[PDB]
Amino acid sequence: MAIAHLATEYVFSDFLGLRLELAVDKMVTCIAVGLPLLLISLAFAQEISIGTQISCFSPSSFSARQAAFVDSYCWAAVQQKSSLQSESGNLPLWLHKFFPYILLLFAILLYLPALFWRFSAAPHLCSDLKFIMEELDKVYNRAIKAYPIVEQYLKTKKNSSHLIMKYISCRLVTFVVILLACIYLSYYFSLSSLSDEFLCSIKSGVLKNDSTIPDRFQCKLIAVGIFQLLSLINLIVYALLIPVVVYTFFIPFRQKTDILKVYEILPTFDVLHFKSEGYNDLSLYNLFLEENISELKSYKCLKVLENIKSPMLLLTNL
Amino acid sequence: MAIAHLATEYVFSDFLGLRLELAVDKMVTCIAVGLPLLLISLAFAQEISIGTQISCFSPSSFSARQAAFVDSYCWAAVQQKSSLQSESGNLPLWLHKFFPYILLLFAILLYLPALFWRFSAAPHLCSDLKFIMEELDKVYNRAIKAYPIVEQYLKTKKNSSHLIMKYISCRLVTFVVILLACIYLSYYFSLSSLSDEFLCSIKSGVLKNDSTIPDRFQCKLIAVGIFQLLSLINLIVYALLIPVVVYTFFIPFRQKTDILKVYEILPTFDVLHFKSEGYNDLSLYNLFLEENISELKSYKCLKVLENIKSPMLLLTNL
Amino acid sequence: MAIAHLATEYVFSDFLGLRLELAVDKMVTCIAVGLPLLLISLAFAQEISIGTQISCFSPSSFSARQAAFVDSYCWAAVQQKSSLQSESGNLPLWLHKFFPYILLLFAILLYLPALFWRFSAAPHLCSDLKFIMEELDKVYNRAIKAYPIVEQYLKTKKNSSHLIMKYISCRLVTFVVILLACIYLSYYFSLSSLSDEFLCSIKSGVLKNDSTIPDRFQCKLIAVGIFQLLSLINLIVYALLIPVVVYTFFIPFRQKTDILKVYEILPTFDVLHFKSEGYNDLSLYNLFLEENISELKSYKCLKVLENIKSPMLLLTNL
Amino acid sequence: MAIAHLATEYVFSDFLGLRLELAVDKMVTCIAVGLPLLLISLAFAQEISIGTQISCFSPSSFSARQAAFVDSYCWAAVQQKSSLQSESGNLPLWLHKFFPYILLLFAILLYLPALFWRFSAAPHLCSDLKFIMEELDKVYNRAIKAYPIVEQYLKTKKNSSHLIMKYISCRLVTFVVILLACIYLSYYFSLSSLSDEFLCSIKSGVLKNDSTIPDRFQCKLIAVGIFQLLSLINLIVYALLIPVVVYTFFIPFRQKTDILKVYEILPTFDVLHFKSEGYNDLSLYNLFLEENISELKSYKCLKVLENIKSPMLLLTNL
Amino acid sequence: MAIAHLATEYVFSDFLGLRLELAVDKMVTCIAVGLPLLLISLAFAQEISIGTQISCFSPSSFSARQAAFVDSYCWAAVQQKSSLQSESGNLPLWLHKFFPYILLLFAILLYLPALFWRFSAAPHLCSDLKFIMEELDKVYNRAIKAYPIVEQYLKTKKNSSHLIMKYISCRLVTFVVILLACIYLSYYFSLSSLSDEFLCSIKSGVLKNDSTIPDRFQCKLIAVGIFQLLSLINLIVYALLIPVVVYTFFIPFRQKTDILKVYEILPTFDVLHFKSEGYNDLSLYNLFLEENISELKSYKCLKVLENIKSPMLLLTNL
Amino acid sequence: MAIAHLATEYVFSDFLGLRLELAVDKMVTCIAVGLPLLLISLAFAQEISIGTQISCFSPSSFSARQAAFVDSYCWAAVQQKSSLQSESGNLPLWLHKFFPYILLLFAILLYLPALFWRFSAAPHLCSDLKFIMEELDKVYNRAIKAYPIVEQYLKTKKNSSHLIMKYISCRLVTFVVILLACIYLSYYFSLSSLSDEFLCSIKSGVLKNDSTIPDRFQCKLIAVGIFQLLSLINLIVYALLIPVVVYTFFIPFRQKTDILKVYEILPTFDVLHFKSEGYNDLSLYNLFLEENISELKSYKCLKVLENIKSPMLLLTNL
Repeated sequence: MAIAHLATEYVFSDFLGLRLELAVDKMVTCIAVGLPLLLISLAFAQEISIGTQISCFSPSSFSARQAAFVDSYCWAAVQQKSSLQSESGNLPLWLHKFFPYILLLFAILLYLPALFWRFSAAPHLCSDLKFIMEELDKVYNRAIKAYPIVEQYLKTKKNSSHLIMKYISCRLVTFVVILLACIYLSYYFSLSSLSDEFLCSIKSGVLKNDSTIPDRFQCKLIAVGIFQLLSLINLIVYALLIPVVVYTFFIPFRQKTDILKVYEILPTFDVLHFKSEGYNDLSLYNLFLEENISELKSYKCLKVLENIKSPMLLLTNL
Repeated sequence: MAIAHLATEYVFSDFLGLRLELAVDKMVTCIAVGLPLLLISLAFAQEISIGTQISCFSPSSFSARQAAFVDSYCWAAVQQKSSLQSESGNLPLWLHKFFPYILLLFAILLYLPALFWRFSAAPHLCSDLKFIMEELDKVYNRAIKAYPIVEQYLKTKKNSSHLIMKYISCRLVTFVVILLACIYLSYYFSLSSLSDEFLCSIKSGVLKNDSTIPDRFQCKLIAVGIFQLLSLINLIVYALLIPVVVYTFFIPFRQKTDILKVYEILPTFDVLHFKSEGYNDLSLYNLFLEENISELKSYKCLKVLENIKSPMLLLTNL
Repeated sequence: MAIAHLATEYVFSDFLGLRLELAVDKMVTCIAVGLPLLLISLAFAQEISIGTQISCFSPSSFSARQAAFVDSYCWAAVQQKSSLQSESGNLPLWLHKFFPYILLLFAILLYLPALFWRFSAAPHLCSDLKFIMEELDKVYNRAIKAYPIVEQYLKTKKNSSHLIMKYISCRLVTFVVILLACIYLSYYFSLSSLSDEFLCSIKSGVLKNDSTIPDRFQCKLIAVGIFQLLSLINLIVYALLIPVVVYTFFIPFRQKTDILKVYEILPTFDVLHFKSEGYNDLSLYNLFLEENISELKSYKCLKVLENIKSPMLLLTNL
Repeated sequence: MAIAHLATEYVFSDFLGLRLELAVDKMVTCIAVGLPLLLISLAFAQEISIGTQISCFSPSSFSARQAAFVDSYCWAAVQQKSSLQSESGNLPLWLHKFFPYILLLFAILLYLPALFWRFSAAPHLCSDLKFIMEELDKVYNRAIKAYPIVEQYLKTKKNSSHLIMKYISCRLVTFVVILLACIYLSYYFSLSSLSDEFLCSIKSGVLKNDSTIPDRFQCKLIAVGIFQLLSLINLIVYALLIPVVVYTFFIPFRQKTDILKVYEILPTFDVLHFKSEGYNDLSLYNLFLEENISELKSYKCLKVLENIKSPMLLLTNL
Repeated sequence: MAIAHLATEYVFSDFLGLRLELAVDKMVTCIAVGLPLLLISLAFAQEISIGTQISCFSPSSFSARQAAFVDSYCWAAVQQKSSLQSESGNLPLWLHKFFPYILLLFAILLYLPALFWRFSAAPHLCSDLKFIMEELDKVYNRAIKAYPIVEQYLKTKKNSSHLIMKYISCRLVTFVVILLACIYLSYYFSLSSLSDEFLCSIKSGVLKNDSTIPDRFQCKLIAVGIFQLLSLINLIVYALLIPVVVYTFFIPFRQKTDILKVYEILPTFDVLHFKSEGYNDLSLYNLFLEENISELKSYKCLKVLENIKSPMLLLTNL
Repeated sequence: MAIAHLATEYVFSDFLGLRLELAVDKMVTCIAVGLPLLLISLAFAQEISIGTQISCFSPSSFSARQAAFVDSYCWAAVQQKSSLQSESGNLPLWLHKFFPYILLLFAILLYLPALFWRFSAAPHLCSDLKFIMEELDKVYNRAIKAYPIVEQYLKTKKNSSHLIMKYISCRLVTFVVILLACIYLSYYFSLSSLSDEFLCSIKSGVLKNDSTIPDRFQCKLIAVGIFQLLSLINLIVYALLIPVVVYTFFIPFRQKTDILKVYEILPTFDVLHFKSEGYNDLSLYNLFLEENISELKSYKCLKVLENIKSPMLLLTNL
């Protein structure tokens, strides 16, 4: 059932009016959090899962309940380091049982920069964006009429580094969580499929005395096959996310258009050579402004006017 | 249960006021994404699925749990390349277990151009469309009263190629995902039905020592019959999608009406011979404008007036 | 559970302010799509389904799992043309397993003309209807005050055939999907009930060697009884739909009232003898207008005034 | 679970601002459709259903799966006229398996007059009601100020018979569906309880050869006991509905108050002796108006004024 | 699960702006309908129900399916008067299986006066209440300024008996449904617990020939214990409802305050000695008015003014 | 699943603009009703419940169905006073099976004072509160401008005792329901854990004759362990509720601030020494007013002004 419902919520909706997240970063966030949550739900859903994550071959002499005991005992035994006879150590077997939680942990860890960003930065930036947009409308309205406060404020943001460091840390945490997940997933996929099989014994002391119980059961972790397939898919996507997040650091290269220069044409505007090669809060505003200025009617008119110029009658014809 | 609910959400709703997607392209997208999601849910739903995707004939000497072990072991074994004795190699058997995920992967891959289009193009175009529509209302209002800014802007769009390349790439990605899916589905349907049957052994070393376990179990993947039927249906539809997407490229042929010529009749309008045989952003606007201009009251009046003409009193009679 | 919920959504709601579909055609569409969706859900719902669609008599010597293997193997075998010993060929047995999907396919196929109509025609017609209604209110307001634009536009629609052909094709596709479904359902109901029983063997080569497995199992497709009952019900309804859709073609006979003649009484209106015996877009508008004009206050007053006449003081008394 | 949810939706809500259905007829409709839907859901709900609708005594020598085969085979056999040894013919056994669908069929058949009435009459009448109400407010406003259009229109409705025949047919269809359901339910309740027991054999030819299978199984349709109880309840209610629907025909006797006479007191009103002993559209309006006039402030004042009279200062004191 | 959800909908919500039901009568209705619905859902919910309503001790020689046949056969047998060997007649055994429906029947029967009251009285009274309230605001506004229409209207209501008889019958039906339910519940609780045990035989003729089947099974209706507890709880509550409904008849004693006398203080009001010891529609209005007048700002001011008096400056100070 | 959903509805929401309940009393109510509902749902939820509330050790010679009969028979037997051999009498065993209903009964009993308070007091008080608040705004507005009606009204409330007795009874009922629940819970927790084990026999007369059935089964009520833990938790909380409700009676001590004295500073206000050591309706208003006056802008200004004073220019500076 779930799969199509999962597509509606997780894929066709922003399940996570200003643009307080950059569309690429928001998509990166939405993809990065969304992919493991979807894959987790897809692994267990009955469209794939035959049943229990684990099963063991009991002796045929066992009652069905005795076999059920072996399965359930060994499920606990998988983590219990004493219990097992793994050919590759206990830790890979833990990782299989842990694996659905481990995907979720990485998903939540990636959500933490998003939740941190929402509280730490979004309303603070929202206050600035609203102020800046309204000053540009005054500049536009005063242009239609035919002091340098907002640019001197943003000049101070070119000196400032406080808010950009909030973004820098937010990006860095996101990158590291992905990178460690990629190495973990790489190891988890590198773990030989044979690890899905392991030997178990219920022969704790009371059962240990019983000669009728076999010295080992042999058992297979059916999900592990599915998990390895899922892990490779997630590794591919996250491996693509790594260079994208690296690109996010290239902020002055990301400042593709100096929209300020479109206003600079106005006599109500100033010589804002604001290519912030200084990695400062202005640079972060400039990227956010590049998206958020697109909201502005004044910007649209001026960009159109700039593009054609590339005026008083035309401005009045507006 | 689900089937009628599935029809409401997936078929009778846009589960994915300006028209920021072309109706055909949106329908193509909605069909292309919707069909596999529906077919996936239909395969597993209890109205079709007898039960587990897999079952094996144990010996009758096996306890029910021993048989359950064989089924679950072999489900993992299907991917485990060492385990099996397939008559056609391991890979077709992987594809059966993978198949419900593989449909979903193609569905999500087709959603990526849609999600890319929403972020990369829709608000950017929306800004242009709103500007252009409002300029046409000025042209209309100034006609009622009885400079060439928007046409000179759109003239620059006839020089521009940036936004059209966003559409070109969006279309191309969609086409390639379909095409590879069609070849995959063709192979998957071409795979002989006998592949649904495969031989399995639980005889890893501990069980390998046990002489009482048979050297093979024989097993059948019951979903594979349903999947082959579903695959053919999806292949037929997507094979119909391939020429439609090809037609989407024929943009100047898709520019069926020069709505600009309806405004060209006005003295407040200009000689816009704007058959963009140059594949440029203007051409993309022209298609989107052809749909979006239908919103305009002014367009409706002028088209009516043009159709009758095919005026000052009439314009005042409006 | 579902049945009463199904009644609320599918029967007591439009699960599919202008009237952009004709009430009869919309009801025809809603009935035609709704009936199979309801019947599908009713077949499987536990209020009717005993359990699995299929069961086989194993030997009593079989373990319960061995019997479960026979059922599940034979479910796949039903489509597998090699497997069976059907008394009436493989194809009828496919149709039983396919049958719930086949009803849904016809339902979706009938939805395609509806979805096509929504995109291809509804907003285009909506633009015309709004224009025409507003012109009639001007005619009414100008009557209260005491040029032929809309009638000359609609005169051109009497020349035009583009939009009517969209309706013609929409109706024709709907008719053909029903007709083929009726012939399919007729065959499916004509298929002798004995087809519900079929012989199966699990004796692929590994099992073929085993002498203990019987040469055949005998099996019954329990849903097939329910499906035949459902098929007859659906056939009856759709057989009633066939003449209704035929009647939809009789468009000039469907033009029961020349509402234009009610306006023709006005000196602000013209000699619209618009019985469109020419099957042209005007005729399609006339039917849609016949429903949609009922919205108009002016129409209501004029129809009342016409009916009484069957005036200046009365018009002022309004 | 469902029962209390069922009460909220089906009993405490109108699950089906003008009063476009008569309250009695709407209640009759809501009761008539609601009762079978509720009873169907109550029959199957686990608060009553032990399990499967059917069970058979296998031999104790049968495996549990062999017994499950007998149950499922015989469920299909119940409709299969060849299969059985019924003491009262095949048809009563069909009726038991069919019975939950048959209740639903009658429910939907009764919904058809409601759905027909909604489309065929409700908006047409709504247009008339709004017109008539607004004319009465003019009569009231013109009374406060201190031509016979609406009464001459309604006089023509006294000549007309078109809309009343829509109601007549709507009532007649509803009556006949109930009546046939009552006779069916009477027969179904009259069917002796022993019919719940029937003999079955799986001895189609392959099984027919097997001597170990018994010549008959004996089987009981557990729901049939519940269904007979439910059928009697539904029969009682519908038997009460029959005289109510008959009363609905007595339209001039249903015209309990000539509300027009309350307006007739006004000098802005006329001698409307409109006891429509002629069964004409006016009569149908009069009943609908009797409910719908209750909306009117003017009516309330005039009825109050009439009741006290049973005035200019008082009218001004309003 | 359900229990806390049941509390939210049934207990913490009005699951059934004027006060068109008296708060006590509405609470009586809500309690009376709500209690059985809650108790029904509580009986079956898995927090109480072990499983099936019925079970029988088969012979240990029976297969599990043979035992399942005995349970299911005997469930039908409970109503089948021929089948059983009850120590107290068949009818008590019917009542156990019927009992969950019987509670619901009483619940719906009590809802009928509520649904009848909603349609038969609530909008009719609503029209009167709105009129009366607005006349009192005129009296208040005309007091601030410093004919007897509404009191002469209500004087006629003191002559009238039509609407009070609607209430009288509504109350009487509610009382009788409760009373018969109480006697039924009293009998059902009085029925000795041993009735939960009953003897059954599957020995209809085919099974009757089989000597291996026992002459009786012994069976216990596990719900009957729960039902007897529930029945006593419901009996206690409804026994408390009986005197409350009796009190509802004491309408002139229920007319605790002559709110009219608070207005009688005004010179814009009259000598309304309206203790309606005549059981007439005025009396019913007086109770409804007593609640509904509490809405009025004017009433609040006058009651405050009366209470202090117990004025022109004060009225102006308002 | 439920637990986190339960937290959202029951813990993070008011599942039960004036403040018509005191925040402490509302929290007391919400806690008191909420705790048992949550604990009930937590007991049965599969995160805790192994399965059925009851199980018995059958002989190993019993078929699984025979064992299922023993469990289900004994579940009924627990209440049936004849059946058992309890070491501590029948009544403790009833209490275990009854216990989930008994918690709910206490929860609903505590809801009754809340539902009584909502109907009996909340709208009556709401009328008073709105009046009093608006009079204080007149006093404030008349202060800004620079008769004793509301204080003389509230003086009469100091004479009155009618509404306070509604609160007194509401509090008293709540206290008694808690107290009896605490004694019941104390007994239920005091009941020795061994009571969870009890002996049962199915040897009613038909089974009594059978020598193969054991003279006793031994059985354990698995929920009883969970219930005892839950009972102690609920007892602790309710034991804390007892002194809180006692404190609610200390109304003049609860009148922590004479907000009236803040207005008394005004020349538009009077010497309201309204420490209602007379337990009268004024006292109840004073507590409700203490919360509800916090709404008032005027109060906030005056309290601020009082706190600073602890003025005409300042009042104008407002």
